[PDB]
Amino acid sequence: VRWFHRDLSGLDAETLLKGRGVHGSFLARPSRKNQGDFSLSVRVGDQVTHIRIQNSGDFYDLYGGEKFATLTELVEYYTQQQGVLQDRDGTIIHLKYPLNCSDPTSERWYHGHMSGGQAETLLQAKGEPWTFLVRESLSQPGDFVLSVLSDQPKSPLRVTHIKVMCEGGRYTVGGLETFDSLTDLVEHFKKTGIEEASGAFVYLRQPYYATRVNAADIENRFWEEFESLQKQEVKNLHQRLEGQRPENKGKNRYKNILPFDHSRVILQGRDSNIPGSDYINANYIKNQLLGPDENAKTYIASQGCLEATVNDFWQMAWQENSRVIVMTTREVEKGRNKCVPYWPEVGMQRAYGPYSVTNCGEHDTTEYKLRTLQVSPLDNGDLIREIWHYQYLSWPDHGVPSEPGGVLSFLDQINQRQESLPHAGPIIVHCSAGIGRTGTIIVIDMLMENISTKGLDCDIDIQKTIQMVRAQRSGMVQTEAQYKFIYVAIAQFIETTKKKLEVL
Repeated sequence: VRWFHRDLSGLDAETLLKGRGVHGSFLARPSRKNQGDFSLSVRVGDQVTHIRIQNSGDFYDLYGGEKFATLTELVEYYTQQQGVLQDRDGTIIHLKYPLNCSDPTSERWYHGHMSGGQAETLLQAKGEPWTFLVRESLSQPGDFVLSVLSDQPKSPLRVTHIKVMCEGGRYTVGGLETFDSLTDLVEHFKKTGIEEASGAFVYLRQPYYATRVNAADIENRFWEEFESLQKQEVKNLHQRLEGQRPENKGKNRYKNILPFDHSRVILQGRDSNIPGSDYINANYIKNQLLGPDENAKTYIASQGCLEATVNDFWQMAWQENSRVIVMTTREVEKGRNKCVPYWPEVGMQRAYGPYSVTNCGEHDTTEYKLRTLQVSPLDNGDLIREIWHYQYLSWPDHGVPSEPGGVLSFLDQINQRQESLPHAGPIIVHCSAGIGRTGTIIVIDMLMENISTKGLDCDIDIQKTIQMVRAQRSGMVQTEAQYKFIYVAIAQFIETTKKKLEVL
């Protein structure tokens, strides 16, 4: 994903593509203060064309193309020539050579968001002289600061700071030498050593690394923290051949959004002699940051739900002994369909293949509805099993909820249900394509669990958790808005649990 450039104006791209790329060269870039917007900068001949890509929460949407799960998948699709990308006027565009850049966004020493105060605190606390760190300058954006721990008392150790100016593209701490990137500069001095404002000569021997991530509560007073995860979709580009059989064609709500082959749910009891018949657009998601000795809920993430897959859906639930179903969308929102129904109306009794499901009741909240379903295989109507349907109904068609309390109740309830049950299978979570809202919900739920199971003194790495689920299903958590949402929701959950009353 080295073709992804964080801070890069549209005009500055044409400049970069024209001075370092060739016909076919392309790079991806953000819009900056224009949420839900990304742009693809292709170099056609000697011109630089731009295609905006929108993402309101369910998937990346390209203008003059199709929908995808991740920018990396989008690129790969067109790069494989799998389709025809075109622009209003200048039709048929081609992608050939990524134009790479070095974004430190994921550097072990990059801490940007950090302030000089929490900088000196953290470095002196580790006490080892020559431990460096870089951060965003609050004084003047675009320019960062080199903060290193020296070996002179001032008692704790004196942390010397250094300014890194960004003279339009290139970088400079003040010397006559300039640098391509932030990493080029950091590597340079890491060996050279660097002279400070005084005469003093410091060394960048080791980057600062923390671990005690818990009372995140303070981060709640992201854009970068998000895109920092972006450069990582490379690792999770697993095979999805199975969802590509011409047969399963009508089993996919979105042509290019498919389940990974290693975690895809396999419909049991099927005719092996029918090409593609054990297929369903859905994956098993687990908290893989836990060991076998550890305990925790597990999930199945699925796409919306077609009239063609309604019965296949019910087979998944039955075979998995799944007792709880979570819907994160209304059947149709703002005009576009999101998920056909798969349940009879209150009191009614419909059959979906070798199964009978009856809607024994409906209960409402301002935010959502709960349908208490009863299901049993026709060939044995006395093997009745209880399945509770949770359908969230207040999510904004655009963006994310204003407050987290609504989704937290939803999740809390869902959890008590699962827990109260004797040997129940994984929880089924779905929406439209099954990657944004469902990704967001499953993560929020996993982070809610380790806090609940272990204490308030545990590790709460949101990023690592999000990167972990993305390994099991492409996309999981789409926009920066959900990213922040996970944070704000958890923080509220923390305070809640951390209530004053010492009932413990």
